[PDB]
Amino acid sequence: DVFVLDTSVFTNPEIYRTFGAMETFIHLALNSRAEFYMPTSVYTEMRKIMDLWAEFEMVVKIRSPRRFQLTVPADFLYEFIEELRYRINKGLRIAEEHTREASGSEDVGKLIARLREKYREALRQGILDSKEDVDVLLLAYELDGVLVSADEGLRTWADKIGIKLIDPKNFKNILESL
Amino acid sequence: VFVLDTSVFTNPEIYRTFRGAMETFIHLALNSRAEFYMPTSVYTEMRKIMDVGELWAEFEMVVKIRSPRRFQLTVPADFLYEFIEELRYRINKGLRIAEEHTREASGSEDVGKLIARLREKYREALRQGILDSKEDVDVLLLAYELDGVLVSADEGLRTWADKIGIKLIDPKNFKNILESLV
Amino acid sequence: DVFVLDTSVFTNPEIYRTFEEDQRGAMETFIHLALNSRAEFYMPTSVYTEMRKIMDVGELWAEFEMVVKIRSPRRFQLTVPADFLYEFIEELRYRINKGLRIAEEHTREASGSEDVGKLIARLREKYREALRQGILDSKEDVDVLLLAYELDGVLVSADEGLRTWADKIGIKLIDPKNFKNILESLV
Amino acid sequence: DVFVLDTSVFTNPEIYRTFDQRGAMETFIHLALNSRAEFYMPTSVYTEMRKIMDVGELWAEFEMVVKIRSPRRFQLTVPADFLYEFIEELRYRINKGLRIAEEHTREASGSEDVGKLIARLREKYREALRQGILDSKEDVDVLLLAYELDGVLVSADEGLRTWADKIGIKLIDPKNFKNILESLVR
Amino acid sequence: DVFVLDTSVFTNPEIYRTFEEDQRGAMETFIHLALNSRAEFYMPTSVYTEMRKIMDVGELWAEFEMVVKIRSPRRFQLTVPADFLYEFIEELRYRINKGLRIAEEHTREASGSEDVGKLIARLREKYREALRQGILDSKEDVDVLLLAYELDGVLVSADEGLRTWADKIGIKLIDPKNFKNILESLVR
Amino acid sequence: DVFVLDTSVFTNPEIYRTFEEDQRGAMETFIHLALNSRAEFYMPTSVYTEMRKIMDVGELWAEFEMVVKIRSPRRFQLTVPADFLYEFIEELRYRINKGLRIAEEHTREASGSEDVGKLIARLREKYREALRQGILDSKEDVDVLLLAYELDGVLVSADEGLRTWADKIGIKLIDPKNFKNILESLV
Amino acid sequence: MDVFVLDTSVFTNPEIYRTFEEDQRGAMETFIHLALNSRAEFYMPTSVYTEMRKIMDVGELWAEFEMVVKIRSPRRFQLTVPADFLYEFIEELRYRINKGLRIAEEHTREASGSEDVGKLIARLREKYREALRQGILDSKEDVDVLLLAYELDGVLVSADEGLRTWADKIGIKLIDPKNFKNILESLV
RNA sequence: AGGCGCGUAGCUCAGUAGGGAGAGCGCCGGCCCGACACGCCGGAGGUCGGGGGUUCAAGUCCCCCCGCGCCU
Repeated sequence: DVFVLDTSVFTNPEIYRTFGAMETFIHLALNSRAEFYMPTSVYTEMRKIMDLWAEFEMVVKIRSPRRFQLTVPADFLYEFIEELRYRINKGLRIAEEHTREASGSEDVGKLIARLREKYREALRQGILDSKEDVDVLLLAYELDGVLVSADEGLRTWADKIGIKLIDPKNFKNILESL
Repeated sequence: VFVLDTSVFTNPEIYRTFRGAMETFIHLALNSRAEFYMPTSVYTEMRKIMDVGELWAEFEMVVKIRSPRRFQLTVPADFLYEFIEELRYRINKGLRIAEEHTREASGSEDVGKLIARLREKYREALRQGILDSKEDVDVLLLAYELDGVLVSADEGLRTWADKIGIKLIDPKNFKNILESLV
Repeated sequence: DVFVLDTSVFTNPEIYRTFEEDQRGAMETFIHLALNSRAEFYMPTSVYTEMRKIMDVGELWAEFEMVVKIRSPRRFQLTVPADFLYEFIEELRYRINKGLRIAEEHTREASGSEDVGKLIARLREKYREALRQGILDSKEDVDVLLLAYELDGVLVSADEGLRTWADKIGIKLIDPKNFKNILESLV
Repeated sequence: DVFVLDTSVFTNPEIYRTFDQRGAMETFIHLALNSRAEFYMPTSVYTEMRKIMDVGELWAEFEMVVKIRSPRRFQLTVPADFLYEFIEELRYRINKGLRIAEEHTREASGSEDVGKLIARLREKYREALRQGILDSKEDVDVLLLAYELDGVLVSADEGLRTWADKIGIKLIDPKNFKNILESLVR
Repeated sequence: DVFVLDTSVFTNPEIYRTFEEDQRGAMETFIHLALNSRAEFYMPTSVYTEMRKIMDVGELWAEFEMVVKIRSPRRFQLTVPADFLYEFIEELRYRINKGLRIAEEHTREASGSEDVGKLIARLREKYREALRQGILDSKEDVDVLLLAYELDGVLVSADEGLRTWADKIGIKLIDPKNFKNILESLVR
Repeated sequence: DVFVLDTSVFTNPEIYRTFEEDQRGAMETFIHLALNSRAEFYMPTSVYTEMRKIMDVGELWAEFEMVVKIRSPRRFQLTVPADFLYEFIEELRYRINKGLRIAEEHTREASGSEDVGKLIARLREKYREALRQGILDSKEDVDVLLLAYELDGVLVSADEGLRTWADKIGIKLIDPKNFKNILESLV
Repeated sequence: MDVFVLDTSVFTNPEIYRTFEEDQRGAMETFIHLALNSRAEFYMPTSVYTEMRKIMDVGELWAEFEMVVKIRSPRRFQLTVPADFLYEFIEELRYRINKGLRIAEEHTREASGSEDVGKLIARLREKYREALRQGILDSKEDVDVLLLAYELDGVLVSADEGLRTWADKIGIKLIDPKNFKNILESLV
């Protein structure tokens, strides 16, 4: 199986505990005859995030999204655009509440982190956040492989697009059982 | 095959370019030997944001209110990637704007101005230059499926239609365009 | 253009109040304005039989069968998107659960209640509201939907479930209340 | 050999008898890993299968042999007569259910008993509205995933069987699936 | 605009009764109202030949050939759904079994009966009812069905088999008792 | 290679006599020949149901499903020539008239003669030979025809009516007495 | 609106031109008046027209026959016929050829014993011609009539049993040649 | 998700090579008795739940569908 693993399954506390952890993963991921194939943009974003790397690049092939030959359903974009309005409005309401709180009391160093967390939770959790996730979705919908990841939005979009999903907390056990 | 939108009739500028603008548009389209297709969502939004009266029963005989049939359409993945990148950039910009507004609100005693400024910044950073309403996506899909001209006024809709591959038009000359083809 | 008619176009009180003022005269004015306007009007045979079994206009059915082309949707050469069936079943399961729950509440209320005909009427009305409003309730609505789909015509209906599920397919929809005015202008 | 699976394969008592649910999962996996077949259960069916029963740590090994994915309904189509027949029979049942509710309420009027009669009404309503026809969207997912893959539908749900037959889906006897996997492995 | 005519339009005791009195003259007024409506009236050649074999009016055929376009369906360029033939065969099996049952009961009744000629007549009537009423029986029916299907025309017949299978196949049906009034309103 | 199987392949004495003996080893050896053939055998669901009604082995049906694929012919996407229906209806009319003649002859011979018990059996034989021998006589046969037509597969059946009406469609036919030897070398 | 594709048998076969004014020549002139007034569109293929001018002959009447009846080839390069049509044609031709051979054998054997070949030659000619060329397409003229009626979707007017029979198998509108006079008369 | 059992007179139930539509209990006409009671007889007492097949013959055997329940 061509497992299309994203960065959420490679660099994350839950991902690392379930599967530093790169060596313990590659102990059996390169085995079991499963040709993992990660996106190239996902690899670049992971490298920008955090990081033997040349050996980890010798198992999962960093391929291109190949969006030229790929097409997306119209409903798959309508459902994204419908949730985008709700997420943006929730973020705007959170910002308005933060401004109202700052009007009365003044704590910049405590309000800035809270506002950043609220924005990142209400506008980047539960939906496709970046282009590095759309690339993974397109690669999975093109290679017809597994879509091991941990993002709720990525999983709920891959399920709505027809991609196959395998439990991230079970990816290590699945790879070790094949 | 002109895929109309709400901007072509809700905007006072486009209406004045032509209850009178609707009648003139109906009379022009009913004799221009042309097809007009307005999505059901966009038409519902326009009818809930307009009260033209006595012309909704004549625009139905000129325009064709129908859904873009998203079940059969297939948007290119390149447009999705471009929209995702633009949305991520706009989300980062909106978060930065919200942080700046929160920082600036410390020294201000009138929330009625800071909140309004934040709302204006958000409605132009996260809802301009990209598709924002489901009606816009419906218009784009209806134009792409029927291979028509996405007559509208929003810049984000025009940019998305150009990226997808749908031929665009100019609302300024839209009345002139329908006048020549009549 | 092609107008796919329905039973609600001739049976709904408001629809035959915009169509003249009497239900019999409504269909006669429909014949008057549909023999004109140079348009094509279609109704499924099942819908036609149900509508003819609801009301009886007599000798006007002869003039009615002319302009309205009564025929089956030709479902063998027709197809429906799978997402449509998915969404219909998803809504239907919820409405079935709602109907079962309201039946339970009505039974528990009638346990101690004295008057029973009133509660039986309440159960009937609430059940037909919770299970036959908002979706495709009969295969007559399905026939109207499919005839509109294959003809690329405008589904003329006052039923809200029919209009909703025609929109979710991609069928052109008209506003039933003013349909006489889309008809009067065409002539 | 592509085998689209349902909840009923591991939810029905007789089907895992012809295989304990925990042991049945393991024997099915044993026979499915080396069957050289392609087992495809839908994602919504998988979610409801997780919700009805929980098996300890066997989901991890379940997930790779039994591929889990959505039917991809945007590229699939269903015959018009299929929906026509479904909604005709659906109307029929809905009516039957209304009559059952009327019967139970009118006989509950002079009975004073509700604790057993509510259960009887539940059973009659479920029998008259959800047995022999497609009820959940999970059934539709199994149907369409077998239709797209030209799949063998393995299910103990008689409604799923009789409505997959109307589509053209290769149907199988769920009581023979284990001894089918036997011969397939051999 | 396109009406496909069966034999019942001019031979059934009721349809010609609506048009006029008696089989003759009814077809005459039908012609009067048919060359006046601009519609395209059609009937298959087999149906025409068998109808002429049933009713043998004289010179009326001369002006009848002008209006009704006698024409066999182009069955080579026509197709019928698989489910249509499936349903036809499935129902016909039941009808054949019913006819066999009727035959057995009539044989057993005649085993102890004296007026065997009238028993034979009743067996004839019951067999004809059980095997040919409510279903397409002759190739005339199939020819009418295909002629209406290919032309996208309006089938006019008082045969319940014709109507109930034209409905299954997708042909615009019409009430044969109102078709004279339809001709009048098409003229006017 | 695709073979669309009938009921006669494993129920009619001649074919299952070529396919070994006892009719229970027949299916066993058939499946055998089918396993190492890569020949994609098929059977319609209705024919399989009638098979299970007529014959019942037990645990051989366990391995019957692995080689033979049972599914409906997908009649919604299939079409049949109009001339086929025309010919079928005309021949069926002839056979119905012959059956009525047989009935009205046996009634007359019951009028005068005796022993109606064997007379009924003779009437049954003559009627079922006049109406069902040499023509399509069940929807199972129609399903076999349609599944062979859609798949462009080989129709294996000793029914003379099935072969005769499959030839008129364009279905690759085969001698049912040679299917075993066909299967032997196809390995 | 209505187009008739004429044949040679229309004005050559005794009965058909006897429906018009008598004699093969006056019937032509009366048909000319009736067809000119009808405002229809009559046609006949070129080969059939040549066989007309050869088998029959009039002077200064074809100068008027050229106008109403439009003589042209059926334009056969843009036309097709069903495969089953040719299949049935050659199937029937095989039987006719075998029967003609048997007739020839029987007449040779009759001439063997009876030395009266003078009338036997005529009898054999009549039987052979009836055996292979009666009631079937037997000349490219008939094929041209068929194809000109098929391309125009017109009314085939002919007294030939074979031409009508084989036009019925392809979907050509047919008429009774013995009232075709009155098809035109009431049409005017 | 399915499984089993039973629908037979007014009630409760037997019946099977597939060769009868019954028993007990009811109701009436008889009958000892003034007459009802008891006994003693008989008559009335059928969609064998429905449809489809097979048979010479079906409540019986096969298929499907309803109802009643028990169901785990």
